[PDB]
Amino acid sequence: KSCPNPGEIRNGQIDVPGGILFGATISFSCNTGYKLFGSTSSFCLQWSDPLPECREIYCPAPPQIDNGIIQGERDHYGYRQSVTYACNKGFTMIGEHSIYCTVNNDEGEWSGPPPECRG
Repeated sequence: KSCPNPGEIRNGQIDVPGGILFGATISFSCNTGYKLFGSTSSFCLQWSDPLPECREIYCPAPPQIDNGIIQGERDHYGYRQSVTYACNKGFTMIGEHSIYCTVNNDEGEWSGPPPECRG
């Protein structure tokens, strides 16, 4: 009375604490920087729910600043990825030099607010 092999989830992982026999449940998760999409767990009643997906969390485009630019700005930003600011000729930077893309509640949000350039 045993269930089919869970299989596998790209960029995520199937957890199996109590076997896969009748009554056992498998849980699902994803690698940091990704958020699960679909059933968060399947129960061996043949499994109850089908396998979910792991989609990558992205941070919205970084903010721009006055009298300041972003060095080599890419298209997308994932977990741990960072953006770096530099003040223009004649200005001095206040605040932090660079912000990092984070993952909050399966939503990519930037570490903090962009720095400021003063004269």
